[PDB]
Amino acid sequence: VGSEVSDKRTCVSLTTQRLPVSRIKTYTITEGSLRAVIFITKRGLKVCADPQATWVRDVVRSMDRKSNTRNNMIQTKPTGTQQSTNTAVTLTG
Repeated sequence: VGSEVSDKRTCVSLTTQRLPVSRIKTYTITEGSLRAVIFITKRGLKVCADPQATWVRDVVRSMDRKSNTRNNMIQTKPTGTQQSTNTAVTLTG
């Protein structure tokens, strides 16, 4: 139950899995050697896709709208550590 890691970078391959935008959350397109479109799903699963795909470009257009303001609508704020009080309870014996 799992795949190979340490080798990959961001995803596995380029596309090969026409994911429904409805399931996709946000995306990230690169311009560097990568020059690939990254698709992030609500499941936190991010994949890569070729921007040469028309369907992709079409979804990319919507993706922006799908996550136009949403991006802001979501601002996961992580935490460091927490505090607590001391305890004291002994068991008979």
